[PDB]
Amino acid sequence: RVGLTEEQKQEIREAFDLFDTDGSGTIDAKELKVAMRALGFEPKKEEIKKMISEIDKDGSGTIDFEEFLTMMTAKM
Repeated sequence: RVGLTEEQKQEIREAFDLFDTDGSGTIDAKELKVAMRALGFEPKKEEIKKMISEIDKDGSGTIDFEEFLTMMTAKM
C-alpha cells in the first residue's frame, strides 16, 4: 500500500540525518549521490540532475528534510 506510517517517517528522518553527514540541515547533492550509491544505484548525470531538480523545490543544491520526505513518499 502507498503510505508512510510514523515508523517509516522515523526511518526516513534517521536516514536523512545520516546522509546529511555534514550536518548542514540539508543533504548536499554530493551527499545525495553518496546516498544513492548506498542505495546501490548507478548515477547518470542527466537523470541525477533532473531528479535532483524535481526534488529541489527550494533547497538550492541541497535537499531539505521535507524535500527528501517528498522524494521518499514518491519513490518508497
